[PDB]
Amino acid sequence: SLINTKIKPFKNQAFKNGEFIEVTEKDTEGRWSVFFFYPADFTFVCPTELGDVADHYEELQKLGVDVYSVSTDTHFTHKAWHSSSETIAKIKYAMIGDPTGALTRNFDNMREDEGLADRATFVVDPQGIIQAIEVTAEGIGRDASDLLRKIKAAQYVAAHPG
Amino acid sequence: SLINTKIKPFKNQAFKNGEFIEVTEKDTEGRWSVFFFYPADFTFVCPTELGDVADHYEELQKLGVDVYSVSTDTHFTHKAWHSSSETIAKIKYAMIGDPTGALTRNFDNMREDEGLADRATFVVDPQGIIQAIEVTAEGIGRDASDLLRKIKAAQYVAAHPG
Amino acid sequence: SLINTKIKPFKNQAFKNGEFIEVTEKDTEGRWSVFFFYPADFTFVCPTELGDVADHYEELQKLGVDVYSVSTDTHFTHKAWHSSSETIAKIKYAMIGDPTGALTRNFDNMREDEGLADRATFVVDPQGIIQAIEVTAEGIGRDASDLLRKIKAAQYVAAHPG
Amino acid sequence: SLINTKIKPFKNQAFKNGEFIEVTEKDTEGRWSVFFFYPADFTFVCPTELGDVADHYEELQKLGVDVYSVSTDTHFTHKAWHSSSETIAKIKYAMIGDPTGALTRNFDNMREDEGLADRATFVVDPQGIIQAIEVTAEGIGRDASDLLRKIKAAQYVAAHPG
Amino acid sequence: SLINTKIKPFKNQAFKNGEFIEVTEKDTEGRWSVFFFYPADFTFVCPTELGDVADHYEELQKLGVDVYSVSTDTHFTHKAWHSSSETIAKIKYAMIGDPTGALTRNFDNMREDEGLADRATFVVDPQGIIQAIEVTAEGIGRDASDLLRKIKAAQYVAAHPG
Amino acid sequence: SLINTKIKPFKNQAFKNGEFIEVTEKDTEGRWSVFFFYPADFTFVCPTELGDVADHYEELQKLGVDVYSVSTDTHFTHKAWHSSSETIAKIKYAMIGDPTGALTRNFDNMREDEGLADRATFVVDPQGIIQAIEVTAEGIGRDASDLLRKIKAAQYVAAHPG
Amino acid sequence: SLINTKIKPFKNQAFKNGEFIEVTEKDTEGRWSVFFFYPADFTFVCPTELGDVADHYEELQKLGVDVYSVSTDTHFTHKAWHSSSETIAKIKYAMIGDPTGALTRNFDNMREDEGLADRATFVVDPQGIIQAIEVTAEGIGRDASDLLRKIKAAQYVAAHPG
Amino acid sequence: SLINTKIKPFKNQAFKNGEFIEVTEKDTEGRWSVFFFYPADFTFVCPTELGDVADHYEELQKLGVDVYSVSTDTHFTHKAWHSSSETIAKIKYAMIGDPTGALTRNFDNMREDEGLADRATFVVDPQGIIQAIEVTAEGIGRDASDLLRKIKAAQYVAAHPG
Amino acid sequence: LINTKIKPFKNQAFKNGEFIEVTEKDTEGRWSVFFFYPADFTFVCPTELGDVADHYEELQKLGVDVYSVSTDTHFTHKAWHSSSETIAKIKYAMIGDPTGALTRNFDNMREDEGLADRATFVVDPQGIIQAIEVTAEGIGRDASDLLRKIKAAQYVAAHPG
Amino acid sequence: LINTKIKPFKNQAFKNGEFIEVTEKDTEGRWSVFFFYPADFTFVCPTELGDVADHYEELQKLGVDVYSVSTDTHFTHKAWHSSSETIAKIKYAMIGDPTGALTRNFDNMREDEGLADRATFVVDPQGIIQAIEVTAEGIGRDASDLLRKIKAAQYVAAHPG
Repeated sequence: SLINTKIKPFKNQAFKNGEFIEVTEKDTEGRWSVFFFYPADFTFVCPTELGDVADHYEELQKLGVDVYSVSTDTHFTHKAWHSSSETIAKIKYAMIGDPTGALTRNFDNMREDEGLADRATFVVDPQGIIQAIEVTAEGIGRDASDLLRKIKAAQYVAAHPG
Repeated sequence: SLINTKIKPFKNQAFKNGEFIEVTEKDTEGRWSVFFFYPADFTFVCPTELGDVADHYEELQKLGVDVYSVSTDTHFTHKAWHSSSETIAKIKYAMIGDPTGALTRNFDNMREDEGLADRATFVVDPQGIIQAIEVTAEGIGRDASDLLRKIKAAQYVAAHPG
Repeated sequence: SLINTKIKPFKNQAFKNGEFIEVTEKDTEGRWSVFFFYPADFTFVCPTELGDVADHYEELQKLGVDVYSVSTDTHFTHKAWHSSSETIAKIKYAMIGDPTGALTRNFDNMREDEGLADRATFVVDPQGIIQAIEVTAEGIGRDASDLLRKIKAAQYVAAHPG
Repeated sequence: SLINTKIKPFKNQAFKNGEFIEVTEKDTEGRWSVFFFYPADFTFVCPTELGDVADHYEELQKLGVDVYSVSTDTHFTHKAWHSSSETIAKIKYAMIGDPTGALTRNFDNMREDEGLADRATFVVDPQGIIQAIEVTAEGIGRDASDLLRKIKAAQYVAAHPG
Repeated sequence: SLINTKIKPFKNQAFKNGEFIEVTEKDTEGRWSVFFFYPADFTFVCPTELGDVADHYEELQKLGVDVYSVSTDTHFTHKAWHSSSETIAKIKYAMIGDPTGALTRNFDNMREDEGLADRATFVVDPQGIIQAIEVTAEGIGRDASDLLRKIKAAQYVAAHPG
Repeated sequence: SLINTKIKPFKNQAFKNGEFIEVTEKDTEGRWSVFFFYPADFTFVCPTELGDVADHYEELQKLGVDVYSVSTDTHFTHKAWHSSSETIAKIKYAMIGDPTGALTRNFDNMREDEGLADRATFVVDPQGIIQAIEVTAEGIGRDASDLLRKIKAAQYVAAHPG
Repeated sequence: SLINTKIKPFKNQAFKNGEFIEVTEKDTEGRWSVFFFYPADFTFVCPTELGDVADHYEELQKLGVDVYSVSTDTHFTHKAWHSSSETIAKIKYAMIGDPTGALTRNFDNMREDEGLADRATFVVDPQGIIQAIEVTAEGIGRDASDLLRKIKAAQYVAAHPG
Repeated sequence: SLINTKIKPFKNQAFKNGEFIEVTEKDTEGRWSVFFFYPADFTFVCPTELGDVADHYEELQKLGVDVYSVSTDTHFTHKAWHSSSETIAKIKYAMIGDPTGALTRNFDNMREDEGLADRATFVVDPQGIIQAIEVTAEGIGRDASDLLRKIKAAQYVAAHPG
Repeated sequence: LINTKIKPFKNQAFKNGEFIEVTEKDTEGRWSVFFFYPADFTFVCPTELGDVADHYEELQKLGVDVYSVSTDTHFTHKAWHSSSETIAKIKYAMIGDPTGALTRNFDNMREDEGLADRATFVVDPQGIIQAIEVTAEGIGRDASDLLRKIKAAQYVAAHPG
Repeated sequence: LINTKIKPFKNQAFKNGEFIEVTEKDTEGRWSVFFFYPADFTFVCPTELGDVADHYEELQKLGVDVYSVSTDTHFTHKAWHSSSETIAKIKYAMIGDPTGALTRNFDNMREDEGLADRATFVVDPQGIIQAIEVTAEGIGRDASDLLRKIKAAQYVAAHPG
């Protein structure tokens, strides 16, 4: 699958704490990154998954992990949504917009018939190698705590080969 | 160009004051239709172009003309925008979501670069034949009156062939 | 569509009050241009659409805008029409002949069925980028004022990007 | 070449004595037809060639020959030209318009780089078989009297095989 | 992705509590299934992941869940391993051999250059639809507890749409 | 058409007043040329057409015009015919044999199913440009007088552009 | 090689003692045939070859062997050559004319760059099978007596197989 | 047949008396090699074949003949099988593991629908040429003594050509 | 080609003084050994061919059959059989394959020489290739190892599992 | 193939007791007769081959050369030459063509039999095919008519026009 492969290049606008930033594969370099994809902003689904992440952001920032949530929504939408849902408001990590689906497709995570990304979370090590993958159907939640457990395990393994 | 061609079939989710509805080309047969494409919801630009159309919904509706505004945003976002923006709130016409970009592409009006539609308006007669096309860049705005003048001309030209 | 694309190179014969001239895309570089396509010369329809443009040549010329009307008629016919019709006589802008239909086809505006161009107008900025497209069927006419409004908007949008 | 081959189908609007008629291969059936192509109406070339034909029309109509002059000009133009040049005014035969070049191309007589027909005259017998062909460069005239001489010879041969 | 897609047909031999049986896609029809893939039998990594799952085999069984561990080893090798390791001896669920690697490739889970399946688990509903995916690199264990949670969650979402 | 196009390279053997020579496109460079094609030597049709041209061979010679009669017969056959017929014996111009049929096909003048050239004459200027074409079916003679007229006319138009 | 292959269908005009006839593969069915190809009529080379065959034609006809000399000249030229040469005059067998070159090509015997057939003789049996395929370059003659020997030899082998 | 062809490059892991090693075509260059393929480790069939080869391995090593038994099982399984079977235990030659199936396919010896190699032995000389390609179906055994005879015979022919 | 079914073929050949035709049908319902070699009448020793000769009466009693094959015609085999004493011992069909079709069916052609490689194929009653044996020049085939494979093949056919 | 230049080739063959290699170069600068036949050792009469034998000393005195060809190997030709009395008279090179390349160069292959058709080709010193003669079985080639064509070909080479 995509496991154990290096992420592909990319150029996306995002929303992070009030300001609009731009992101590329360059920023992922040397760092541990988590790409958290979800289908769409402003739906009626519980914004709970993204909240769990936000709730563990401080703990992740401590581990030296960057988080990018991704939807095929424009970064503009992320802004308006970040100031509507009280859950979303808690988000301090970058909220990437992928209206061209290019980032989503780089990760083979596009629901082609919907123009929306699937619920998938990727863990990329400092070298750009995808080390953990998780995808679920609408409705099956992703545990932010299991995500942490794996980020730690990944790093331990990166340092204790064999 | 698409001038004088029949519209390709489609099926998209829409927001029509309160209710989500499914629109297809089947809904357009028999009526005069107007497809008002635009870049995106929740942008910092002026929702003027869309609001103005609402200002004439009275007349248009009188003229047996329906209005389908289209963006590659999901109908979920349209709803959250409709009831979060003054001008957007005036809209009583169906607000189509085209996250797959298929409707947009049938109208050859996609910024493959951004994943957003361009500022374009289409007049479709009851037979589904495009009678008028209008496309402008960011900044040059569309004029609601000019649109109505055309629709009237279009309706008239139909009455007295050649 | 051709919106936001650069015009393809061309070389056609034209009539400009008295003189026959050769126009190319080289003539359009640096200026704002307007390509006014129409079906044919000597038709029993109303030369109104063309005459009106002349009515605004004053201003347009002020705005540093040139006008190239185009039909798949030869420049010979344009001359015989210019000095045989009142309204046509007001024309001080270059009248292009496109008997090969190449210019028309670069603008994807040909009725392959008839060998005549469709009622379409194009606004091209100094870089050769189409900024506004307008196409209507027989009967629905184009409005000279609306055209000027766009050109002004187009010129302005250029001045203060985004 | 095209000699001795049957003409291909066609549908063209024409101008004949004030009224606009339509022509097809059907009308050529059972009759002797002469397709007289020329480049363009309203030029500065001497309209003399078409005049010679007109001058012998009565004599040809007596022989049971139909004449169709053809230019890639619209039948509309033929009308306005028939009432401008005093020579053209003499024309009693149908003046076909071939703005789609389809008729011109059926006879392999299109100057593709110009969108105009070449100076060619074809003689089609009652069965649709091309029996005489003549093409000349701009400037070399066609003798209407030689055309007659050949139409007669054609018919004599049609009746005196071997 | 493979999320929300239907598992493909397959036919493999497996070892299940002392005996050899055949398993196909038809045995999963109507039940919930877990496809647990690992690289190889008899390696030196701790068989903790497969032990975890054995410990919960009763929970999953009460829940109408079938477990299938999969490696590209033969079923003969599984039978043997089931006797070497005390951990592997707890396993009561079916151990599928996949030497042809077809079942593994169906799940796009093959490390092609090693001919071994990656560490990936798939939760499949009674309709053969993949509702959850989990894949990790060597060293990053998979918790049988998190899998149970996700399974209950999937069973819940299938019986409480909203 | 072939009108106004350049003749192609060719190399054939010919009979010219008692001797055999070679003719190529290089012998036409710088001169006016007439390529007179006929179906076959020794048939029963009257050799009037080739006699006509012989009668005017002096006119054409004074005018700087070369005559080349062409058939798909060999040059040996031409030499012989030049003795059978009294008419053919008048011929002083070159008689080209074209058994390979290449010269004939260059002029797109081959009756493929008979392997004989059609009755066609080509007038070529000193630059190798075809200025006049004449083709007739069997029985319809070609007048050497009309050919002279056209030639003078061509020579005139080349030295009096307008 | 064409040895041992069935001759192909053909239809040519020929000159046989006084008049013109049509020969096809049908005429050869049931008989033994000699197809005698030669380059050209009226050349300067003595018709010894054709004459020797002529001398043995009574014998050949006894053996039930039909003869067809072939060249790319027309039957017209054969007639003229026949009634103008001592040797050719003796010929009482059909002289096929092959100006389209099809028959010559059927026997793959064309000198393409000359448009003339090569000096080749083919013996064809009643079933249409080529049994002797003597071919020689210019200058290397053929012997009628040797031809007769081969025909007798072939006729014998057909009577006494193996 | 692969007889008389050079073996292809490969790189596999193997189990050779106690530890794991890497074997490539390089290791075979300059030596005589026996590639002994078999379906699978731990199956129920007695390892008589592998054991007989083991019995004659001292003799084979005298003759300078290297042995590599191969199966699609991993080297891990070979180790476990080796230290768990009387017969397998005797083996002192390298036991190659071919889970990707590449080596097996190199020798076109794969039972594709089973993912297991067929029972085939290949004798390869110092230059890499296959000199004896014994292959048998399941049940049809192989004799080590006969293998030794062939190797001696092959070694002789290399010393005494022709 | 191991475990595949032989293809259809039609060649001329020789068998004890007379000419016959051999097709897959002759192998249909029978057991067979297709023994390919490069060429009749060469300076190389017909050892292999004489070898297979001796066990022929025995193979025949097993309903088993032998067909030697080369790209020489059947006519040449008849000549060789009545000239080389080793070859004269042959009582099995000597197939001629001048078009190379039979040889290529078994993917056993040296394209650069128009000759078949030294290769033995054991085909069961259902036409499946089981005991295949191919060796380079100078490496001999033990008419004894072949027989062992044939009996093994028959035993497995009769006693699966 | 009339009036075309022969192609390059490399085959093994026999010539008076020993083996040699023949290529187009051997024909380069020489005159040649390529005489194809179906097969050595068949029941058909080697009449044609014995025929060409007799004029060989004569052809040789004309710097002319003869190469008989079949898809049999050179080894088989050596056997046939030392077995058939007719064949024993042969002193010209007997080319072996088991791959069929030489035969196919001259477009003279019976693909369905892997054997060359009965066909004679006369090739001049520049390698151009002039006197080509091909006949079906039973129709003989007159070693006399061939010679006549060879001399005619030499005469024309020496005296154009």
